[PDB]
Amino acid sequence: TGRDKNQVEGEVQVVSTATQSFLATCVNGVCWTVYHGAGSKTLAGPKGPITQMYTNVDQDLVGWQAPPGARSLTPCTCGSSDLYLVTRHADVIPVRRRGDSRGSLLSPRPVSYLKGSSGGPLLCPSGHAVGIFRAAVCTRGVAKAVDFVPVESMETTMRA
Ligand SMILES: C=C[C@@H]1C[C@]1(NC(=O)[C@@H]1C[C@@H]2CN1C(=O)[C@H](C1CCCC1)NC(=O)O[C@@H]1CCC[C@H]1CCCCCc1nc3ccccc3cc1O2)C(=O)NS(=O)(=O)C1CC1
Ligand SMILES: [Zn+2]
Repeated sequence: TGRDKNQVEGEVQVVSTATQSFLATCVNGVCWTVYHGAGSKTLAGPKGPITQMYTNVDQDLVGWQAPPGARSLTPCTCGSSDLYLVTRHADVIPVRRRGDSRGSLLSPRPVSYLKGSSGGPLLCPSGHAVGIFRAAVCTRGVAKAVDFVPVESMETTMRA
């Protein structure tokens, strides 16, 4: 009951910087984004200037803490090998699971086609999320496999 648009996904947000543009995902009431994108330099959001609360160059994980009361996604708890990757253009593609942090792409495409989609959260067909996109893997510019961080790893950083 009511009128609304773009109801396909509500846990995915879009953010653009002065020289780079990536996306962020709300997980466990905490917004997570890629660190190589923002980097040490801070970035102004919708509320205004903010300070990075979580940082990790080795894990390429960074984000901010949000207040409770907002819907959040959960880790995958159904052993779903097939996962869908969210792209900046709202595209959907099935990906086979070939490792905890590394997988294989069904359709081989150039890095440029999959460029500008960092932060795209991967959600299994059950509805739960497995992690977020981090870096693309290619031999001569063609991406055949993809690497992403699991949600469990993010929890370890938040605890510390
Ligand atoms: C195709 C899209 C990918 C998501 C994406 N990430 C990337 O492009 C990452 C960041 C760089 C190199 N890179 C890749 O994935 C490369 C590509 C091979 C040809 C072009 C580069 N492959 C690449 O390493 O492949 C290796 C092969 C084995 C697995 C994979 C491991 C790489 C992990 C390191 C990624 C990375 N992390 C950082 C953390 C902190 C500070 C700086 C970092 C810089 C990093 O790198 C991206 O779009 N990044 S972005 O900054 O433009 C953001 C705005 C969207
Ligand atoms: Zn699931």
